[PDB]
Amino acid sequence: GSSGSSGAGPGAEEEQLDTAEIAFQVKEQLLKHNIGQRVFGHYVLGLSQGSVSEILARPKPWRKLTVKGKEPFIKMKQFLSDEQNVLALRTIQVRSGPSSG
Repeated sequence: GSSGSSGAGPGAEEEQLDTAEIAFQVKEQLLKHNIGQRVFGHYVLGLSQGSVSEILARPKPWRKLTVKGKEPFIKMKQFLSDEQNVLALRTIQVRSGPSSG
């Protein structure tokens, strides 16, 4: 691999997103700071634990998913557009319950 990229132009489209890559990269970033899928799916996604866990297990084709299928993946790929998103999630993994008073 290794090629390059040169083409500036930020934008606010919905586009096609590699769901298996988002799924992968999320698991990586959670592991990067040892975070759990529930807190990620509860905050970032707004789904149940069991819901995002399926999406992380079985990241069906972007073309297969509905808007209500793409909803999490949009939020996830946006999360992965900036590392501060995971850094802020580390706090929540403390504040998931009584990590002391």
